[PDB]
Amino acid sequence: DVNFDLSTATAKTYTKFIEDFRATLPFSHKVYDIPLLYSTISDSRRFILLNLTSYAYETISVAIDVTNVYVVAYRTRDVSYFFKESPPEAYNILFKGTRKITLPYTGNYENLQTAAHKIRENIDLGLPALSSAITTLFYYNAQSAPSALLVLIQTTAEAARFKYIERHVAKYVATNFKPNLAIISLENQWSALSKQIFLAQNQGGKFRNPVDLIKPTGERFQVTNVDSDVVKGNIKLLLNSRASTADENFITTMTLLGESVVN
Repeated sequence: DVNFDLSTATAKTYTKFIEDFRATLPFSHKVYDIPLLYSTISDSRRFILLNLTSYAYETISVAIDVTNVYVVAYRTRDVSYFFKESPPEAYNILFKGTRKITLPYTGNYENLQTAAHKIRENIDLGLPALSSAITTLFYYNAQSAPSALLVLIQTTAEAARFKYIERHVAKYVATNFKPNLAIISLENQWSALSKQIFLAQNQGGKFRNPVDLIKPTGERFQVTNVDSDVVKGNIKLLLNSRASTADENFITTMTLLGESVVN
């Protein structure tokens, strides 16, 4: 579990939150000396909660998946709501007693994109913007609600995914500024680059499949090796998305404590 107070949010504090955040969830292995999540972790530990405090000294709880680190749902006051097609398993571990409401929307950006009729490029961002997120959820506004939590995903879930996103979000501690196409392409590419990062181990620093993303400047560039700025101290925890071997459903599901056969 991790806690972040917006009322006392600060650039240095934002850094501590992301470092503690990557340390909060387990680690399947170490890639380039950095944390990472296997295909799936323990369900009891898969769901972690974040205690966030609005600049109004109000406190809410956010539940996210340890692997991709995306908010499945969140709890406000005594009511917690989640999307569909995946988050419902939340009924099992997340909220236990508080009210429960799942919006007809699925835990997908396209579903929220249609309801909000907006794009991340047109959504405001910045520490203070987070106040709008925590603040809006307390005043759950059908239209903003979707855009409110989305800001939280970009400021909390995405911030932990990359230190680069954390830097741009941490730079704003009072004003509000809309994101940039750099995070958009970078967000989708991160997944392809992250799995390739594990591959970078046997490529000496090259990717078998080159990666095309967008530099924070606002232009599109091609990255094919660790020499790129993204692989530098910009990548902390990575998504292993490793489970193809899980096809045999044995190296997994057959872990059978039998290992350590002795006794």
